[PDB]
Amino acid sequence: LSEQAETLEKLLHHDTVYPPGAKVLEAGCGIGAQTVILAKNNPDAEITSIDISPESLEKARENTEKNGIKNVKFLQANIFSLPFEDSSFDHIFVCFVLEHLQSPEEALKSLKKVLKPGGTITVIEGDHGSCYFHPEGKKAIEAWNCLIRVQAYMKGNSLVGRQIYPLLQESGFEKIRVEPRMVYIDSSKPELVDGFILKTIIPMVEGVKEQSLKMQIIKEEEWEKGIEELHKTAEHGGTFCYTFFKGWGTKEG
Amino acid sequence: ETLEKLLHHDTVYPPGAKVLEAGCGIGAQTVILAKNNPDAEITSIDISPESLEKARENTEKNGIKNVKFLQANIFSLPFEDSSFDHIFVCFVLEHLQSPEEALKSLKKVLKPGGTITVIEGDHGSCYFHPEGKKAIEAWNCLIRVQAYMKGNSLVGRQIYPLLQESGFEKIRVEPRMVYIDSSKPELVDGFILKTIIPMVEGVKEQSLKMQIIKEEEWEKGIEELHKTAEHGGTFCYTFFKGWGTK
Repeated sequence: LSEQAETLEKLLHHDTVYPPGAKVLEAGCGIGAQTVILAKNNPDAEITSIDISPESLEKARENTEKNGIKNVKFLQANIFSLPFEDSSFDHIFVCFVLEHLQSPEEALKSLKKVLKPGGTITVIEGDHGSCYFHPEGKKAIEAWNCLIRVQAYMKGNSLVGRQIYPLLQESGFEKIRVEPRMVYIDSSKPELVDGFILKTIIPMVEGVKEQSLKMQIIKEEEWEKGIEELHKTAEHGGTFCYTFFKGWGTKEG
Repeated sequence: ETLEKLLHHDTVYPPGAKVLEAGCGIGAQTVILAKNNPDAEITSIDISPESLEKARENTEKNGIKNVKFLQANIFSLPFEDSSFDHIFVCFVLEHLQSPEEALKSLKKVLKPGGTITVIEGDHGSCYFHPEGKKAIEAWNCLIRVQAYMKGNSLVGRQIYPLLQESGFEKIRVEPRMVYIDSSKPELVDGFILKTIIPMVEGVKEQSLKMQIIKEEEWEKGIEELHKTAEHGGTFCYTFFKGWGTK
């Protein structure tokens, strides 16, 4: 999972560099894939990483420890009711968090509380609705859509990326800017073909096979055909596209 | 504007370059190409004399002096082989059932070491917020109708393999995305309101005749498309730009 994070490093996180001595809050560190990258790009920042899962935090700590990181503090917490004092952070970093929520706006308003006036929030989310490829295998398309359907069933929204601007806008932030960060692949980019299609996309779809089979939204046969068709996009003649959205907002004072 | 700059800002050839614009149509891109390259010798072709007449009026209206409009067929060009320094293709492959062969044909009149530039949209890259089910259905009618007419509105994503199969070298393809939110009123109006919606409405008659959608559904879909251009709405469409060298 961490290797997949580095595959998109230059594209998504390279420009996320805060000034020296900045107190930053990572809204959802999970297993620490983003924690390691954020910390390495910001050795002079004081990072506080939170997650609702105790298990995950333990793994995140293991990850930062193995990577020699010394500027990160871990804490279990509910994003909707932070234990932190108001206006106690210089910046907030949100990456792949809103996709798992039902009330994203509320989470952003909650985070805004612990951010100081003049501080910024950075949001990075994917948008599964931006995924298209060639050849356009219909089974491959059906398999992919299972990921969207399962996430929705689990009360999340894999299509959140496209609405980060209005989410930030309704959250009360100012000087908002959102821009897409696209992953475009063809056979002349073997590193992305293997790193993104074969080691990120396909494994991610496979991750919901049994759940999809149980929800009975697809058959074991077409599912297998769908995986085979996805593989074709990583071969001669194939192309693949996926877009992420990155937004910035500033707390008004 | 931003679309003009997004797609054409980097297409600037050396002074005096002999450039062939494959299918100029009504001259919409001809004007941009000519203004960006005042010293180029532009030859703009199209299969239709009527389109060429409208293109001429367009360039004259803009005081352009370096464009010659010629009636020609991509599959049987009149030009000597290896006579152009560069070839420019924009929104042409989407209407061809055999784009690969069209590129091979064009390669013939291109000089060794010359380049071809291709720009095509990809209707399959289009998504928006709110995600109206009817808006999506109406948008898919555009894709379905063009496919029935033996074109391919999803050709953009294929520029790389098309250029590769046609024998070009030093190939490069990059996306040129149109991302819109309420903080970009110029794109909301110019792209969503004046480009997207009119294009969809352009296939209403054929869609109803093909019975792929009902009048009721259609009217509601147009209404939902308008929601993407209102407060809280966002819109995304991607174009693909490729370059190849003979």
